[PDB]
Amino acid sequence: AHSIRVDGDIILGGLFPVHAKGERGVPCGELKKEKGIHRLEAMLYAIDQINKDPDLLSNITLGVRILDTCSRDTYALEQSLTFVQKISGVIGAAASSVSIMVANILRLFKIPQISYASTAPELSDNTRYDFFSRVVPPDSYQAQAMVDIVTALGWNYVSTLASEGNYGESGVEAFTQISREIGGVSIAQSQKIPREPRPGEFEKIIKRLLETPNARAVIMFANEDDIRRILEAAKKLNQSGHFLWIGSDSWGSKIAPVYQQEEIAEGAVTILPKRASIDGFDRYFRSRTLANNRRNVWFAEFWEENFGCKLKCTGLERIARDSSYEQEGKVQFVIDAVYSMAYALHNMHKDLCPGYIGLCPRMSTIDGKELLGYIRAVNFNGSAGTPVTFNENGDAPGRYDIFQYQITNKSTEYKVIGHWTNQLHLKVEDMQWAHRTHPASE
Amino acid sequence: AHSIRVDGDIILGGLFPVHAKGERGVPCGELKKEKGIHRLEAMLYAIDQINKDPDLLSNITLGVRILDTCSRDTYALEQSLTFVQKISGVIGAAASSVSIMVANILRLFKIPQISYASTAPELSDNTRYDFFSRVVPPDSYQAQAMVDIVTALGWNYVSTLASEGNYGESGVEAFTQISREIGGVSIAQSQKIPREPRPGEFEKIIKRLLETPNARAVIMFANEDDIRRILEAAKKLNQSGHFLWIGSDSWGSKIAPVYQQEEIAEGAVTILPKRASIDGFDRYFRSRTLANNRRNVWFAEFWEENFGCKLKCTGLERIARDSSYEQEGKVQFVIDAVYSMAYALHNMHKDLCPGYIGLCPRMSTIDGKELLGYIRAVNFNGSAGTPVTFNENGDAPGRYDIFQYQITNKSTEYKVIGHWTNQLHLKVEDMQW
Ligand SMILES: *[C@@H]1O[C@H](CO)[C@@H](O)[C@H](O)[C@H]1NC(C)=O
Ligand SMILES: *[C@@H]1O[C@H](CO)[C@@H](O)[C@H](O)[C@H]1NC(C)=O
Ligand SMILES: N[C@@H](CCP(=O)(O)O)C(=O)O
Ligand SMILES: N[C@@H](CCP(=O)(O)O)C(=O)O
Repeated sequence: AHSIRVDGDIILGGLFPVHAKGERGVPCGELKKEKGIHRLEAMLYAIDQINKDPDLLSNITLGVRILDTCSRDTYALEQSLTFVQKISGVIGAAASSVSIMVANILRLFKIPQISYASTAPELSDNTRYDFFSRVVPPDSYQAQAMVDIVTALGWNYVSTLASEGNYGESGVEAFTQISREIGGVSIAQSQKIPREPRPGEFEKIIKRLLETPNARAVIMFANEDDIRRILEAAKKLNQSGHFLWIGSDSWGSKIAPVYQQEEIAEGAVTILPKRASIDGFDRYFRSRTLANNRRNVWFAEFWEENFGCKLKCTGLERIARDSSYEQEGKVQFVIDAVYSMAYALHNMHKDLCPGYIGLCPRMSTIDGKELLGYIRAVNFNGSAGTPVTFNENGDAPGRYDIFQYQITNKSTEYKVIGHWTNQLHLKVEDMQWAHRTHPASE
Repeated sequence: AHSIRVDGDIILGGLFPVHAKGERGVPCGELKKEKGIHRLEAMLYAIDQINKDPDLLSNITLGVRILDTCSRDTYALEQSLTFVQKISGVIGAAASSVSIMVANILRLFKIPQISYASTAPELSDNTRYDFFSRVVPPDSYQAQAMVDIVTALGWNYVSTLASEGNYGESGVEAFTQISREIGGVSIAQSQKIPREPRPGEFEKIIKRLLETPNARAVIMFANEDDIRRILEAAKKLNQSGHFLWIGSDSWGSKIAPVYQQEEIAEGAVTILPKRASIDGFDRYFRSRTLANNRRNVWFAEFWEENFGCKLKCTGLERIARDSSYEQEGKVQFVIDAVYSMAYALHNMHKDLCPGYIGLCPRMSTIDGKELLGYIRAVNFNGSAGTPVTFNENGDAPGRYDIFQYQITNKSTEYKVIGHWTNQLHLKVEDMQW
């Protein structure tokens, strides 16, 4: 079976992009190490810590039903059909278009949903997505953050690039609407990366962006696989230093789009929601091996991809020791999403079963509308010490960290250059730039 | 029951916007006479004709299951779940955003879909919507036709108006893409009508269009209810001779957006896919009464809306005789969608059942992938006499009729001023201002 299934008292659903979308038609392709495995194992980590915890859900064990989405909303729709036939809540998904398609069918069967990565403004709708919630802020605030950064840098002439789907198109739309409403920020052109990219499509996009030579700055709402190929095409056409990249949360502080393409990505300003690196997950993930992690059905494929061998592999390899490892940026949000579900179940248990230590007969079948009420009313400190809470729409506060990709001597890092919390707090003095030429006649 | 269920050998699904979307938290609202009932009854008419026909599907009766979409895609998704868990094929829907959501769930259970009104270019994609087909052409040709009409009339400065959803936004996007490449057409502003509009919204939209008074021409990709309220606000602010209206297929030759607002809609150039009025349906629909049409569950509500009475109503009222009636513009496409399904089942019957006059043991279960091939390869003269065919993508050819709303003395009509078949053919001599 191509699924992770662990039995418990209350079973929680899981949607993760373990594999990236295949090239042209093919549903599933290459494995996602950071975006897939790191986040998937973070849910398993959280559940293990909750079941261990004597205070949170005493004498109660959470179940597991993790399914692969293959970076496709169409593929995730038929996978989400297995949730409805027992599943009490769903953690996920990653991409907004994927979360939207699943939320359309979960609301009819009244199953609460908490996402860890989906940021599309449409998901804030309390009528169309009444059972949807998220521990990440909507793109309404991220677009405003990117407007402020562009204003501070004085780049009044910008181009926009987006991946086909809700996140890319409506994220850029949010940036465009703010530009038209207030300020002197003007948009040169809006390009869209197709969902099924043709051979040589990425080379054509770069050439299309060169049709406005004055527009050096590019606002980018694209997935990590698209960013890598955009930067690859920019290197292929010798456009080093020309484009000034502005990346959203899908870019973040990720190693995937910049791997082996460090020089072309220099000086790129990136956005990511307020998060911290969790030491607890790092200790757990490093201890995971081929021998002890049979629970993860995709871990064998991960082993082959992480160390670069065929199952050639000794089995005595260790993560972070034999290969490069850094915790994925949204690992915190996966853990905080599971805890938000757990605390809500704990709070519902206190009202329905006031005496019994464990699952009582009154809490035999979990009501979807009732559980959702406890999710929205929950208030606790997360896995990083940061408070986790939901508003009237079921969204997280608009809090962001701003990074810049910098190269010094030989080392590369995403240096924290500022943060956006209701208003901008950018340090221009700490920003570094690469050396440049395209003449204009307009 | 809130649906029409007629049992047969092969059951066909139907999705029709009987009611419009509600105002507040309400899902279903006002009953649409033309867009809803006329088209719904056209499917029932088509099925009645096929069952009567001794040549097409001999000794085989087609069943039907028609559901209400209530103009909402989220409501239509709930209804479309009753088709799955037997349905061999689904006919519908009208709106593109509705058809898209339905096509997402039908492909998983391999149920072929033929639409009569949905024109969004996204639906042409063979990877995303592999089981979707349509007897109407995509908006990519309709947007090009609009650019040609705008260029020929000498309207270099234009404004765009779109209803929230796949049809409005992608229809305007396609227009903008062609206008961005060409030099003869330039866009002043792009307005978007909200899906859930607040009070006083339509008057604000008109005021925003008046911010650029040189842009008199307005290209509209809006639904029946949205066009009406746009024209209502324009009449309210006395903007009669100022605006020049360009209407898409959702405007067409319909009377619903222009009812009691004839003066404001004068000289409006509208487009519609090539169609003809069918005499066979008109004879059928005029004979439909409260007494004989118990089949249609919404017909009692339609009767109150059509004649303006309460069940006040005598029952002796007659359609066309007592109330103003004209066949809806897309009635042909509904009928041709059913015949496309019928001929495909007829051609599959010939290959699977050698010489049987009826269902053979091999025709026990209808394979969706196999039926899809017979739908795409179908070739027949339709209900209007015009040929019905599908291409590699599953689309009809980009053939359109161009109309203009003209007023003479007291009479009002949508006069044919030209047609678009890959190239523009506009008759300037038949236009009035
Ligand atoms: C936990 O639950 C089990 C089974 O219901 C029961 O036997 C046990 O006594 C419980 N333990 C505690 C500490 O309440
Ligand atoms: C129609 O089908 C029925 C039942 O299978 C059969 O009895 C009858 O002979 C058929 N009619 C003709 C004209 O073949
Ligand atoms: N907000 C993004 C997901 C961020 P990721 O690429 O998973 O790191 C989306 O909704 O598509
Ligand atoms: N082409 C339109 C439908 C036209 P109608 O308003 O049903 O007459 C759409 O795709 O939404």
